[PDB]
Amino acid sequence: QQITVKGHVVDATGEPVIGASVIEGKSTNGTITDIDGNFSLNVSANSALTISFVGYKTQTVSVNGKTALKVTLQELEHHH
Amino acid sequence: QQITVKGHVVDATGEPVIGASVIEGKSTNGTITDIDGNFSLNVSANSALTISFVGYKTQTVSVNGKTALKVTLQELEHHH
Amino acid sequence: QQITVKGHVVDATGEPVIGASVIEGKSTNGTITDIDGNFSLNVSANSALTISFVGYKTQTVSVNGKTALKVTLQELEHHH
Ligand code: NI
Repeated sequence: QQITVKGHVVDATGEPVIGASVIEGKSTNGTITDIDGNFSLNVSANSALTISFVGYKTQTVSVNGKTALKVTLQELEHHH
Repeated sequence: QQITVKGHVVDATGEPVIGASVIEGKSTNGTITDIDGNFSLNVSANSALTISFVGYKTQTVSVNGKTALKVTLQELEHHH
Repeated sequence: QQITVKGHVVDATGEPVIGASVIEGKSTNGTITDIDGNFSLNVSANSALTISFVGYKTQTVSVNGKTALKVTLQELEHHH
């Protein structure tokens, strides 16, 4: 009923994003990336992940039945 | 030439948002929500209100000739 | 192969924005506005400038072969 997605989150230069939130859709099922930018989450194969971290644009990525995902976060384009 | 709109502003859990700005369109006619999430503003019946508060997505809501309005603010999806 | 664009950056009231970033597209070719809101940048005539400054919405403006440009920045509509 789920698959286990193992993912890697980087910035545009390919450096790991450490501590990014990775949540299944808008549910309470979520995790954080580790010291290497890696996460593991059990999700529906047809779901989408929301990835966020301070200083970056939040992104929604479709799982598309993939057990391995790479997410490249882009920096925010404003500050206060 | 106006109506008086009495409104209630909440977050997604239904708790009042206290101190939110409620402005007629982009004009200088504005107020703030009280301790109970309530506001009163005199506006054109055909106008729209802009509702904002720190930490939430600004929203525009059509008055649609209504003298009683509920606004549900959603949290921002980034931070810095 | 380039033109020199001389530009003036203001807020909605017409006051200079001092220290705004002015970058050719998403490249490393960039400058900042001076004490009078003015910048000079050498760019492709067919390019676009990205103008940003704390507290304002980032804007992209086409050069359109113009050697003189005015940019009016609008304030951000949220804060944290
Ligand atoms: Ni922000």
